[PDB]
Amino acid sequence: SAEHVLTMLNEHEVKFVDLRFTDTKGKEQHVTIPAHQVNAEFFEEGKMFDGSSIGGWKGINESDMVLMPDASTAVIDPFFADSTLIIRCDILEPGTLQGYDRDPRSIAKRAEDYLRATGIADTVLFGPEPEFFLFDDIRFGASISGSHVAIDDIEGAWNSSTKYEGGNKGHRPGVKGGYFPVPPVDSAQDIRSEMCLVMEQMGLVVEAHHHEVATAGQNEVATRFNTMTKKADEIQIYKYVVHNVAHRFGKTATFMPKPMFGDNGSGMHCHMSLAKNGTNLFSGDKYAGLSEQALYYIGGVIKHAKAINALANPTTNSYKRLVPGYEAPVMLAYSARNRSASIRIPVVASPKARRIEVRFPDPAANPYLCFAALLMAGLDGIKNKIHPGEPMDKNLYDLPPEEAKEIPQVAGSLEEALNALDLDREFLKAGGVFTDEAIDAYIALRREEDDRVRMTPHPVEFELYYSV
Amino acid sequence: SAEHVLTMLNEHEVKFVDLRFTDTKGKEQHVTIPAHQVNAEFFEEGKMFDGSSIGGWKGINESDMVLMPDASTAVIDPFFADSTLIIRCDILEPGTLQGYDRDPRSIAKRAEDYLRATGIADTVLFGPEPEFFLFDDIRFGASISGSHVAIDDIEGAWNSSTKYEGGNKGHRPGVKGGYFPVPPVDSAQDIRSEMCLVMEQMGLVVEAHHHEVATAGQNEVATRFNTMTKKADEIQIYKYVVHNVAHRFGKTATFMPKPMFGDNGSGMHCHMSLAKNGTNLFSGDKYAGLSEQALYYIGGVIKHAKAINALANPTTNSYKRLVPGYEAPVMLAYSARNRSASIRIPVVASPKARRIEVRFPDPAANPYLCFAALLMAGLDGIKNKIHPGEPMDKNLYDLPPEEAKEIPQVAGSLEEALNALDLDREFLKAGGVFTDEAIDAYIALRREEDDRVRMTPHPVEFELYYSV
Amino acid sequence: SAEHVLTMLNEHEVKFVDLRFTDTKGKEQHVTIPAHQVNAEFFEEGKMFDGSSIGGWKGINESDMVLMPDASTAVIDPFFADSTLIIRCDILEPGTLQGYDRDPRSIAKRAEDYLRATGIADTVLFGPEPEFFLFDDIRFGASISGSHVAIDDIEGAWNSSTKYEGGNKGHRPGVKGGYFPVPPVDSAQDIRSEMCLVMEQMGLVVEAHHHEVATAGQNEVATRFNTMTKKADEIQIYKYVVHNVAHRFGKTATFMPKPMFGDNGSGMHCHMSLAKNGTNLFSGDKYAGLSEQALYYIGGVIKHAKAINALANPTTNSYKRLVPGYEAPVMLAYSARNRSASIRIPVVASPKARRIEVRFPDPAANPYLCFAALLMAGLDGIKNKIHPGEPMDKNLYDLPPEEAKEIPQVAGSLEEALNALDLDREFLKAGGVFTDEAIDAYIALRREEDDRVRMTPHPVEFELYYSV
Ligand SMILES: [Mn+2]
Ligand SMILES: [Mn+2]
Ligand SMILES: [Mn+2]
Ligand SMILES: [Mn+2]
Ligand SMILES: [Mn+2]
Ligand SMILES: [Mn+2]
Repeated sequence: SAEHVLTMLNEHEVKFVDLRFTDTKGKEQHVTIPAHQVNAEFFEEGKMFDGSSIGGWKGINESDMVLMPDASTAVIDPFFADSTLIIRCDILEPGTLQGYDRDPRSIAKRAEDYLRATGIADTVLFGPEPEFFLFDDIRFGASISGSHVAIDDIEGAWNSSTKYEGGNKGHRPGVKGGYFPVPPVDSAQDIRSEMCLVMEQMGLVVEAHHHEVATAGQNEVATRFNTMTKKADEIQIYKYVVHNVAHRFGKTATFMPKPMFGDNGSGMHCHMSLAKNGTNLFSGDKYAGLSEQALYYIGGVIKHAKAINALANPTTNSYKRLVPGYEAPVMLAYSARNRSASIRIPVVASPKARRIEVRFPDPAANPYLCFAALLMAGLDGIKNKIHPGEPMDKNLYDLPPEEAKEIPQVAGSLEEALNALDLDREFLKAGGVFTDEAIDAYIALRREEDDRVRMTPHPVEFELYYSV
Repeated sequence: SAEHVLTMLNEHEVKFVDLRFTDTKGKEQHVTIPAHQVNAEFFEEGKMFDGSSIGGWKGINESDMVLMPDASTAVIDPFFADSTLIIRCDILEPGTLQGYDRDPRSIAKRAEDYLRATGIADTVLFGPEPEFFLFDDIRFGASISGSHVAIDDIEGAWNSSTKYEGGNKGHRPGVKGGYFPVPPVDSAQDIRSEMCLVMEQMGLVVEAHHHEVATAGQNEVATRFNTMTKKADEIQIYKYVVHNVAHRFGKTATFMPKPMFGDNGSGMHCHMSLAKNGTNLFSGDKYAGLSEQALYYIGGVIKHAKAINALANPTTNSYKRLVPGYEAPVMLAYSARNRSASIRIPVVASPKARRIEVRFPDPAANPYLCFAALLMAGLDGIKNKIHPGEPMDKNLYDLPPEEAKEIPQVAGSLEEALNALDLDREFLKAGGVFTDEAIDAYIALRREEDDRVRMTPHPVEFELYYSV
Repeated sequence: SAEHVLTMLNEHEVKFVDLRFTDTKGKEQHVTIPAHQVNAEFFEEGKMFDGSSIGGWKGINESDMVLMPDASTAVIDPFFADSTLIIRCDILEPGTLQGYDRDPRSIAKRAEDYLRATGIADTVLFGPEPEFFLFDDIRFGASISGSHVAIDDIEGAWNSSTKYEGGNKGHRPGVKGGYFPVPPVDSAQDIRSEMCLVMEQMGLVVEAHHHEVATAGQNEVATRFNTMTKKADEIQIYKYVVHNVAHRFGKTATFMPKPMFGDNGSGMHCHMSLAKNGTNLFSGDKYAGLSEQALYYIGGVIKHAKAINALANPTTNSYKRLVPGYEAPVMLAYSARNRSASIRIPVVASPKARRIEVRFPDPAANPYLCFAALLMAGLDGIKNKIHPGEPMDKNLYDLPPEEAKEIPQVAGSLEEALNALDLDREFLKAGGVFTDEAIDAYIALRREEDDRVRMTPHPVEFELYYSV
């Protein structure tokens, strides 16, 4: 409670309260309040600001539900003490609820709590596995006359030839080969190790950290599962902390899905399962443990896969990863292997923890929308029948056409994905977790970027198309 | 009191007494006195210097009413201790009052206290919201042969492509998109956070701080309302502190209204309302809460809007912001939304705090003249009837002409504004708060600049006009 | 004739036909035709292209009246022979006349020939005196982050200190002091001398050339008077030739009115008078020779001075010259001296050549519109009475106000000028020489620039307004 927060305020001295607070149709935002100003009223009626990022015609002020005054903590990082204390959207206003043209954290719950009003179960766990890139210099720009971008970080093969002064020292990981190889070679740990400490400090639980697979600083930190609304918001920290230590160390950290080509572009796998009492109705018999229930879920996703990836796969870049691999998970099936397969029902053991890993989502989504939409579907499957059918176990590769061609795809390609969502509306819209707007506005946004991207001619195009 | 100041002097040791003291037809000034020299006499008869900035023919020495020996405090910043202790203009001389060709702080009060002698009420509150820019390097010059200016600060999009050495690190806010996004991206807080601490240290009350919306370091710090004379003079500190920490941090801070084009040029919104006993006669029923009274005010402004913006909208730059937007508040109406609308009657709640936000004024005015003139009018409306009519609620945009054309404008453009004031004299002149001179001198000044500006040919003109 | 042109074609071999042809609401344009393609049909039905520069909604092709197939000549400059052969606008189309949203050369004549249908006289002579600047390097640009421009040319004082290698050699003209001083000091002649040769080669008649008064390459070449339509179009060459030799020599030539500040920005004085048979009804008795007739003219201008300078004084820069001088001709009176006075009735001798010099117009106008509008007015004065009153002979300077203040001004300042024209319509509109459109479109254009100019903040503004 506040009574509490209240102490904490003195527990630590603190002044100011901020970093991470609102968070856009896109991601993260803050405002800073002098230490005083906090006080119940504050806790009970909020504070309010207005529009900007989704909003039309004048003055729609929005209450800032100083909230989840639980989701409150001392941010390491800022200078002088201060309780980073999220806010539950802007609630609305006098009605007091869905922030204008969103309230991502809201939608979260509508979803969440809505779930609860079905009975399909009682609690939904989400355990996302977001990877990120840690490089040294990131320069880029674009303009009438040209366009470009360059990435560098001691590591990333490329750099060997590179001259230094303390000079080369040459231990580094070559293209898809950043594979937990011990140090000299490992840009470093201390950055990860460190990120954990703070991650936990901030309040998440770390499960292991390590180097992913990419020539130039692909790093992954894992974090114990939660409840959509919580976990989603944990991603929000998970991120803030990375960005920051990373930067505090000397690097830039980036959750882009495909910074470079011919390497590995981080992706956010999401593991999930709902439970009733202390029973995860995702379990049972029938295929890899699991159960009827689950299957409708496996159903749900697969059904609106496209609309979802419009939600959990934005900015164009998203899809430069979601390029047909074999490695790359673009198939809409489930397996326990035979990847390529976008739904993995990991082995299990204790039914106690039987789940679903839908990997395709990329570190770029508001865990809020994404999770929501994941769930939202999952259960409309769980809901009206809907049935997986069989798992893959027969990797992609089949007389390419040979209906392997026929085979359902992960909606590779924004515009496309954007579309789906325009049509799928429904299963989202259901419960209230998702207004037409919300949906609209959302689309409407991603739309612009999609444009800026295609109107701007690409370096490669010259490569191939120039001298014609 | 002095008796007091007197202690404080020993309370702290201190030597010297200065920083911020007089303040021009334009803004801020000081002189330093060895610690001794202070002593009653001093408190009672002042100290005096002379002319320079407004003054004609020899020797008009002016008493320096060592005053508001309340408005006294230890300046952090200067080296060795010293009580920055304003001065109430130069009083005059033997008459002892309106400093030659001004006494901005005086005018303030004439106004203020004059207000009091009407009965329209007892106390006028002003709560300005001044925004400012925080950049790294500011180079410019002009001369027969050429002219120019360049601005830079890690942030401001432009800089991505830019090479560094610790190198890029690329998190920064792109054009109208400095929107409280959390750190990596936020040049930084510590500068704001910090500014608050000192702001309060200096004696103001902070209400929240944050990043405004502009590619390259638009920062805003908010401060609790006051009494014209006090608040006005608080702006005087609000400024000194910004300028200084900002500089002490490594940046230049600038209250110019439109440093760059296609971004956001800070503006000083001013919220106001007068009260009688502990009753703000600005309240009631009839439109958005409010009351008859208020309306005449809404009247007053609107009436002499032009003359006012001549006062609260100088240096040419002022108007490069006051360019017809839709966003930009150049309409002379009131709304509670439908911005574009230069008078916003914010929602309210407790009639306890019902007000008027007239946004158009820019961080560039002597809060003194500005506030004064704001008020001065406000009540001549409040005074002889004068009536708003209806609010907007129908944003600008109407068959441009379609009398939307007809519609009253915020006097966009200095010369113009200058003019108004030449004619409006009156409502200012009334009470004594404003001599012909004052007015004259004032005009007369802004005049020159306006000239230097138009005689000097502009980079763009070459753009477009050169090859003809 | 064509029959002719026809020879000329063989007289010289030539292939191609082009340089200078159409010419915008602004100034000059061409298209190149293979030598063949010319042939009567061509001469009789033209060639046609379409829109771009003034044009709305699709496809309005415009005939190109291969015309004034008189106004035809071998362009020195282009590579391979070619008959630069103007075109009489695009005529229209099937109607065949006023080019879409103009036909500047057309308007010219409507005017001209319209004149003829009044009887006020038979022929109007125009003898403009356009000055231009000849510099070495011209760099400038503007953009979110900054703006600027730099000018240089051995000459322009500034350069003395400048180091060279063949090194300094120091003879050059210091600020308002480029005054026919003999060579070492005179950037050079050969550029002028040369320009003459070609000017005549192109077909104009040179009367004398020399250095005007400005530190850095102000050059003037004079050319014998003509008929609006002819002379106007002569300016069109006068220009092309300058631009070109100038460039061919090693310099950039610029007809901007005020490239630099505190120097002299070229201006196009225009001398005029109409005649009946071989009698210039501008003569007589009554003031400085002259005659009733003239006076109504002197009237006409003075009457719509503002609207005219909107026509013969564009791009903003225009007015940085038309800044109140005493030297500077912004007064609306006539004198034979007492300059400051925008209308000079030069001494005379032979009534044979008695005229009117209205100096204010600047090298920047389509001689077409300008001349037209000059005339167009001139005679609406000549027309319905309208009367000068007395000449100045009492330079500006009179208790500034002392109604010297009262005194009619040269409409200094675009927006303003723009306006006038919006209202003055009439006297233009009269005859058909000027459609509402034409007028509209015109305005509408200058409008944009005027904007780009004021929205973009100015180097100086930082000078003065920054540290506030
Ligand atoms: Mn991984
Ligand atoms: Mn995984
Ligand atoms: Mn603001
Ligand atoms: Mn405001
Ligand atoms: Mn001359
Ligand atoms: Mn002349």
